[PDB]
Amino acid sequence: ASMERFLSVYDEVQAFLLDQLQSKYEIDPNRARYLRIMMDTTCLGGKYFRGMTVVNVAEGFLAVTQHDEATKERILHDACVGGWMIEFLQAHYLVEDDIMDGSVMRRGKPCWYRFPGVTTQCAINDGIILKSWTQIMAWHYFADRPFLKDLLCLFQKVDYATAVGQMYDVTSMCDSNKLDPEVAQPMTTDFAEFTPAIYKRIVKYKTTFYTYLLPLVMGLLVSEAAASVEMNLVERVAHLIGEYFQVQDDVMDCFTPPEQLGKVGTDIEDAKCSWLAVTFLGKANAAQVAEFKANYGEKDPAKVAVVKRLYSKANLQADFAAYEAEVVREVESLIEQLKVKSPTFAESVAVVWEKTHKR
Amino acid sequence: ASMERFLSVYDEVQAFLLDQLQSKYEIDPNRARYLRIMMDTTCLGGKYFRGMTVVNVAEGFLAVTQHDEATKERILHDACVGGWMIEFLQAHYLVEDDIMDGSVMRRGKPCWYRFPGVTTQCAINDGIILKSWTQIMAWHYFADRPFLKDLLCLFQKVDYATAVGQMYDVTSMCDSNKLDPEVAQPMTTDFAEFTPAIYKRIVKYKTTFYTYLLPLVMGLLVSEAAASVEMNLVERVAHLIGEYFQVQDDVMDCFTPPEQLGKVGTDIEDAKCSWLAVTFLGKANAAQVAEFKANYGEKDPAKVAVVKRLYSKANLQADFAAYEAEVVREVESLIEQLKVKSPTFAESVAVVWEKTHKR
Ligand SMILES: [Zn+2]
Ligand SMILES: [Zn+2]
Ligand SMILES: [Zn+2]
Ligand SMILES: [Zn+2]
Repeated sequence: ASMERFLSVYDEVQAFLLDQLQSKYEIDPNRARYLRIMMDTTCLGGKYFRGMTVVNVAEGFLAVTQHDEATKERILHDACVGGWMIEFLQAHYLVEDDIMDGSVMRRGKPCWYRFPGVTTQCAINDGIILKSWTQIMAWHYFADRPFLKDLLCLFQKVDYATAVGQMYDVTSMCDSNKLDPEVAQPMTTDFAEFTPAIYKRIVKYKTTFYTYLLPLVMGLLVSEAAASVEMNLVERVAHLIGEYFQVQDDVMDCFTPPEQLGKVGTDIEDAKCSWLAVTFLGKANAAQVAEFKANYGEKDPAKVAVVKRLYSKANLQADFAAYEAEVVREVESLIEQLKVKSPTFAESVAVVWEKTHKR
Repeated sequence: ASMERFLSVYDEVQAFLLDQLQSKYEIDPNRARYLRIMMDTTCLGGKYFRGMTVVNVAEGFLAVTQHDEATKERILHDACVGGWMIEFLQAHYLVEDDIMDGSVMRRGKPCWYRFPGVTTQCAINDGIILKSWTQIMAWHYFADRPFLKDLLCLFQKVDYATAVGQMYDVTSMCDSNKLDPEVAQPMTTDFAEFTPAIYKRIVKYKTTFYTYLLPLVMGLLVSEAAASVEMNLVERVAHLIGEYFQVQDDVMDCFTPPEQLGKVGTDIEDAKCSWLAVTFLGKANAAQVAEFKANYGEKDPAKVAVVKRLYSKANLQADFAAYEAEVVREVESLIEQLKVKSPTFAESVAVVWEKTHKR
């Protein structure tokens, strides 16, 4: 099974990385144990959606391409290693973002930096190591692969887009004209930058490149199948599915219970440019806008409750259903376009969409 | 002149990175200005020793190798770009280490995260971007170069060694047998791990790979001159010069005035495994060891003054002069060995040593 193979490769990559630290980096057993626990705590426990997408894409191509059995195993092992590069990249982001945001919980457990024997002093460097491990994996497992350069160059571009998206995300509540390293950043009072286009820019860079584009293209690269798809369609369909995925997450941060969500949602307190805030501002009357301005971006629970009450009374379920119906049309249109060059890849995209649409 | 060329390339790399953010990453002018100021503040103001080493190594080879003028300019431009990759890598380290350590000053100015309009929330991601910029430079400027893969693989290995060295450094005051993510880390009471071999391990990984090995090998790679030197000698001479460089820094942290140093030294308060602490423990009597244990790793200025008094009374200048005389013998021995295959490269190493020995 796909999952069973994916998790087995985790054991092999972990053993490789820790054994190399022993043989080449003069690590002592206690520090190797610290790093093993750090890797398990930060990389495991999620659904592995991103990593599994590489595996699923590669499985789609194996079903229709002639290969020796040893080659089928090599491609699947490459898809698992590539999937783990993305999961470790995500682990790097989550560790650093939780420190950046002062987050309390992640995957129902404390954020890594909050573990007693970790602290921010270690955790920032642990997050750096998680990303360095992605490059050590690539150079070791893909040393002789024809796709090595394309995969490293794609991974680098996606990682950079993600860091730019993090900048767009954490500065989304400030007025662009007031950004200045020398001056403490006040929260916007006009919310003029809470628009659908600005929100789409945040999401495109902060989430879509590493969550959808990267696993899909990595699946194509380990399959030596990129010159079989129209890359502009892959980009357009990744950015559409990714935006939809983030809109679902934005809704959950506010309305999904803390136990089911795994963390207490703070987008309102943090004054984030969320789908709820943008969509609310896209339909509110003057009085509702004024009430939103007087309560948004404050830690005070009474003001948070006012914002949640404005969202609930604003019937945002109607806007969400209208957005969803539109995304369904556009995603189906793009899947259809993907069938011209590759019905196999289009089917993999259909599965990725189905898995996103239902969660 | 070498410096004039190096700084001119900074302008070109900066323009390239910011223009690409505009044309490909949908950046707005205010965020591009934030990032320009972040790049200038974190990358400029130092001596550019690491970056200049790549340039100097490449200049050494140009003096003895036949090339068209356009090729000489291309090699020098490649050496400057490669030098800037190392300076930006250092900038990434300094930004994250200052956050990790809660440092106040850097290069006589506040640490980046302390700027009013930055904050840790942005600065951790700014440090990530600085390292991502090193990869964007490499893929853009060296796209068609024969040395691209060797340079990227070397850079990745050095960066990973550095992050491992940071882990060794920040955990150097804890007992290895007590490292555990679940348990808050107490400072050692026995100081059994304050040994010359353990100190050499910290320094080798945290400093020597990125400060000496990387600039020397990058100089060889942009010169297409690696298969002209014995790589085991380059590694041995980089780790010797690097260790000497770090011992000088350790002495300065304690005895160099805060104004000349640029920051208030805190190695004693931080209980760092410094050359002074290891060397002191290598010659102290039982009473002196007991006094050191009762005062080391405490923020209290009276206890700090006791440790400084123990160091001053311990005549560590004698140990330093004996260490220096030994390093002089060994570095000269390695330079001599380097002349068998390349008198040109040995001369570049002699210059690197001279520049380290005098500062
Ligand atoms: Zn965040
Ligand atoms: Zn969220
Ligand atoms: Zn440090
Ligand atoms: Zn120091």
